[PDB]
Amino acid sequence: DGLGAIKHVVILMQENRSFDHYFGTLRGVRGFGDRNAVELPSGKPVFEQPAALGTSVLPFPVRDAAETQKKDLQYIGALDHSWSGGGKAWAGGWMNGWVSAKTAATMAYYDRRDIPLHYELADTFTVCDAYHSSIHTSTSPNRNHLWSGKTGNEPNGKRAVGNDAYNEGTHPGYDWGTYAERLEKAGRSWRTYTEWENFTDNQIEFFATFKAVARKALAKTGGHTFMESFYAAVRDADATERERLFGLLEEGVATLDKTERSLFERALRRVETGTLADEFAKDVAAGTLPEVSYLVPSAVDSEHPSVSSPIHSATIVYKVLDALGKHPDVWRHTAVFINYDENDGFFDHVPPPVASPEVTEEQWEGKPTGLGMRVPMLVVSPWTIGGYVCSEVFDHTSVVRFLERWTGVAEPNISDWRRTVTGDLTSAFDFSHARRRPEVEQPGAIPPFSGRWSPKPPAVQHMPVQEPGARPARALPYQPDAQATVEDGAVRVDLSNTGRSSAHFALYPYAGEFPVPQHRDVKGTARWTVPVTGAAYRFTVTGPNGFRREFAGPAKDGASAGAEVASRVDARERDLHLTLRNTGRTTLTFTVRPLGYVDEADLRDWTRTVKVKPGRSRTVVHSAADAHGWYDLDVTVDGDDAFRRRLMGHIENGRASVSGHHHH
Amino acid sequence: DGLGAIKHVVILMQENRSFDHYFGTLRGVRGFGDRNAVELPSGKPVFEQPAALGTSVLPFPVRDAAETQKKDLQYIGALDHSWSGGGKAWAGGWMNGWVSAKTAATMAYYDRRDIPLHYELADTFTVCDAYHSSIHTSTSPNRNHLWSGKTGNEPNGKRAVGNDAYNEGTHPGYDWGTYAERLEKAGRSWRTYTEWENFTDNQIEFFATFKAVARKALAKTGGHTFMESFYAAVRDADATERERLFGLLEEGVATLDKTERSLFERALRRVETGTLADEFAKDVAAGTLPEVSYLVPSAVDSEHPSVSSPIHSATIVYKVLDALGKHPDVWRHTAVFINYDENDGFFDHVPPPVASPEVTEEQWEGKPTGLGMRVPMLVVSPWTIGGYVCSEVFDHTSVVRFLERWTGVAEPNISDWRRTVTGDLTSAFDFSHARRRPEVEQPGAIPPFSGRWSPKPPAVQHMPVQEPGARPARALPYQPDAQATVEDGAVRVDLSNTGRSSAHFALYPYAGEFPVPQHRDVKGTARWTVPVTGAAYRFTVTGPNGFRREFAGPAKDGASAGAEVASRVDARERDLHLTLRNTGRTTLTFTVRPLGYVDEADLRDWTRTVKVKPGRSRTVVHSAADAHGWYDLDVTVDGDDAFRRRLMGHIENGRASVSGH
Ligand SMILES: [Ca+2]
Ligand SMILES: [Ca+2]
Repeated sequence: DGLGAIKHVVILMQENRSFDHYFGTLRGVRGFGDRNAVELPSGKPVFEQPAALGTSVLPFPVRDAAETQKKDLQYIGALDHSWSGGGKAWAGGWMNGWVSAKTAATMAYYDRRDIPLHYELADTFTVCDAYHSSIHTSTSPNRNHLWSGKTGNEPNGKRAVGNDAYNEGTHPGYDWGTYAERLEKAGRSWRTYTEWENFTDNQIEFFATFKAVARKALAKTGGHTFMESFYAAVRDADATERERLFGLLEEGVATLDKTERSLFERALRRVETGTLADEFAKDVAAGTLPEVSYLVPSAVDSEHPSVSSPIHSATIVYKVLDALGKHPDVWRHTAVFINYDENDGFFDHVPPPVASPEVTEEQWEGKPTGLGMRVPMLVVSPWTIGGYVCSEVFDHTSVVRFLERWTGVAEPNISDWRRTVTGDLTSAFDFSHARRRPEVEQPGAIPPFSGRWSPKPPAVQHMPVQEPGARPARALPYQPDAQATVEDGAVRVDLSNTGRSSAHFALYPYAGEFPVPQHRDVKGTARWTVPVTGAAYRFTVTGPNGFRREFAGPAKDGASAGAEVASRVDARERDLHLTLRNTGRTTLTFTVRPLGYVDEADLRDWTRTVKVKPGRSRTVVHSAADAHGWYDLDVTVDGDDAFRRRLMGHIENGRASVSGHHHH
Repeated sequence: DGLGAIKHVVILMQENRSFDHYFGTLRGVRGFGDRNAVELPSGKPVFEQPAALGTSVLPFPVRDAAETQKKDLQYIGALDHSWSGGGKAWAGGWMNGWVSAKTAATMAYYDRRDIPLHYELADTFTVCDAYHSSIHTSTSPNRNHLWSGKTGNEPNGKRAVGNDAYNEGTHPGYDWGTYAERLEKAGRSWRTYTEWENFTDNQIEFFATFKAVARKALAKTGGHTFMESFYAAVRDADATERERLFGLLEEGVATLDKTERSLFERALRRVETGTLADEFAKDVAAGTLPEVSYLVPSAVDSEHPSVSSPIHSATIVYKVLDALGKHPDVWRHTAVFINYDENDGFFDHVPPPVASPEVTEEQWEGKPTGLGMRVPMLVVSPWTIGGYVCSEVFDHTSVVRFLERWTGVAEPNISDWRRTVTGDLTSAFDFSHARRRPEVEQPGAIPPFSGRWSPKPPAVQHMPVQEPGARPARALPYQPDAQATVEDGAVRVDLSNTGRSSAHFALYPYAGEFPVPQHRDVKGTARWTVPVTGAAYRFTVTGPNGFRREFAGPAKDGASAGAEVASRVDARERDLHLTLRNTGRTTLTFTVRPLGYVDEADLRDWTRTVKVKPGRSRTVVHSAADAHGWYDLDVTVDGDDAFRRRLMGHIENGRASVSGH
């Protein structure tokens, strides 16, 4: 598994940016050109968000709005990022409440001219475009997953879905335990790198073991009971009062027992402001970088839109990666994960994989606590060079799962559902070939601050154009399929997935089959019974990595109900075997037409018309090998516009491939 | 001119090794024993590189570090090789930021016990010890120079001093010409020999013309737009997938017109992994070797320290030269240039000739873009046999200039400064006397890979010893001299060079005269004005091939104010005429003492003590003819501790000579 090449993992979680907000226009990721986008109940594509008075907001660039409103694109402000606001944007799974819940600024986005370091990093290393924040809400519950594998309950017994822990004087801290405490018990080295100001982002500080450590360490300081209280005083003190404060701290630190002292040194001692990267660089140069490093930048360095900016973040990212590259022998054995805690209130078009209501562990007030919106995740390391995309579903607990595989130290906090639906991040890596280490360009000057502002859409709206082209793609642990069978009052949808990992299916009803979209996780086989209440059915099933099955047609013994399409994927050949069946009394004529991945001067050789008589079946084999596994097929019956079957997907063979963007 | 005997030029450029890193111990080249080594501001020699807090790091052998750290000497890793890291190491021209910029591993070197084939080729053919990489940075800007004569600008208008072009799915490619496109239009034949994996070293692929041909030829491959994208899928594919992939490729290749098709075949079609020398040998055997061959090995064969090794490189170099030797008809009309793209971050002690700030075409962000660190260059041919050293200043564009002089196809991309300061590599050859193909030892077995590692300097440091002896040396197109006259508040330095090529002079200040070293290119005469603000001055001027002039003395009113030295070189006698004059009011006794090139038993007969009364002058004639034109003289005045004039160099006479050891 080649994980023995890793000696250091460095985790750098920035704040409050959604995937499309930054990378919707990036070549070769699931972005503004996504051909697996879901259609809203209004029939419009998810990108066309309902606004007030029957209007719509499309994604629009921050740069133009900044010019229009005469403001700086670096300093847009924050939007609602609350548990309730998220449920409103999410709208029961229909993903059409974004403008109402978040304002129209939710659709604003940056592109490569705006954030060139961000784009160059994705082009050089590996970017994850199915990486979700852990829960659709604010910072603290998301950071809980990264540090401990879950967000549990508040002391009042309610689910921890807000920032209540930030009242550090009155909150007693969370009691379900952190991963770093297990690393400590197992003898593995770790350290938090964090400055005097750290924007309540060092989540370990809110856990009960560490509150007890801080209180004892601070006992002599005149009343401070948690570190942020003490460091607020340090930040405001003159030189003389700082020396006094730090001398009183060190007297308290000397009273800690061996375990408390170690936890204090690794989680709670902050470095002077401005020196996070220099402190990290010093450990790199000394050969003392630990096995696991948490980098927790200050507010202004955090990328959070209320206190920071993209260029502030790019600046600290550069200094961290530069500090690493200054010592090649540490660089050759270090993986760096760069992600975001949540999406703020910024729109993203991918409906997240959610826990269905039967998964009570991951429901709160009738809403899923499981996988929020996509955020950018970049994996920077000697083993991820190449500009690859990795489309395996991950969340913040996937970082903990990486550490489980690497160190052997388990995190029992991760829920069974979450562990089933997310991966362990090992698929982003390729341990087999060395390359030269890329040089990363240093960011430009930080513009002078000229106030926060909120972008408003242009008067003339335009769909953004994603940078054209495909991207090399990592192999995925999925092999999904779905077939329909119309059966007396309902359609029986047979879901299958022969991959080594469970795959998430979502069903979107467009003929009143259900009131909201249905979600299911499948390893092996599973069955949806979709009740057809009228004369027709029309719904769409999505899955990972562009997988799509569309279903339309007539109901009981009513019209052309004889038509049956079955399918089987063959991984070794990357062939789709379509069994076309006639369950009726008339001699149907099927047509199979490519909708994509076939050069237009060529479709007729790949379009197939086949005649099937009553009680019989013909098999047509579609080869996707020329398209490296990608297929997009339309199956219809002549003289009938009710019946349709669309089949889109990528057949996996265990080897790297390309993304789906060479559709046209 | 003898260039008529050449029918084939073969260019094999390996990766990321500095000259001293490989040949600092080689007999008879400018290496670790270099008597013209520059002194650092600390007063230490350049080999003693400052580390932390008044400590330093001498060159140290990889082989010993490998015993200490229990690693394999073949598999040391790469160091920093960026434009800004190079600037820090070069340190404005003072050459004392190496350890800070690159880590102490920058001083690690190999010798004959470790890399015997490299040394044997130097002993057998011709080695160039003033061959520099074109620019002090990474691979791509240097390979730009070999393939195109320059590194121009990125699309954003910044100077292309980095590897931006390797982001091939986004970067649009470079817009100035390649030299190969000029050979093409001129009807000359050329071919690049490269495998499915070529480590982003086939520089022609990053020029817009070839990005366009690649995109067109890949149009039916289902998503690929640059060749490396397609071949990555080929390398991962089984035999059945491979046949489909090559079928998809050939469908697009069939759509190329006559000219695009020739470009594709000559620059873009890669051969199977492991068969580079085989496909080269096939062309040699069939009589179809082109006029110009670019050999671009795979990553594992490139010698690059992050993917390869010296023995991996020695293995492929030997196979290439063996293919040529197997066909004497082809060998006898073939010149092979073996060089390196850059020095990685490995130390080399020779400060490069750099463009001065006046030469704004070779400046970017206040740093010179012009001549990086020395790298090994070996010239293997019927006309370079005999173990010669050539010390004429060259860079990667000097290979292009050789092609100019041979094909008549000019490369206008080469800047005027580069044409002035570097030669055309004909000086490395002796076309009058072809000699028989010598045999060279085949490299041994490649050790199993045991991991990259970083050599650390030993606890007890030792300056390395260069192999003893001198080598035959090519005649050089320089004849430099420099002399000084003390004036009120300044020392005036008259530079001269009577050779047919411009000679590069550098001035190193050790008394505050300037904040950094100064650099001048001189054909004819030129003059420096060295400000003297204090009681004394001390500075050194270097020039090509061991040329040195040290000047030190009091500013005014000391025991030697009127001490003045002039010099005149005569090439026909290889004589140095020293004129010693007294422009003061006290009588002076000069001593002229050889510091080298005189038999220790004979030192006294060649030491001159001469009295020079005020307002008069006397002439000493130093005969360098028995030292093959080499001289190293110390001129002092009895009773003055400050005053010194050192004169060292080699008098050229148009004939092959010997090196300075
Ligand atoms: Ca946040
Ligand atoms: Ca290189």
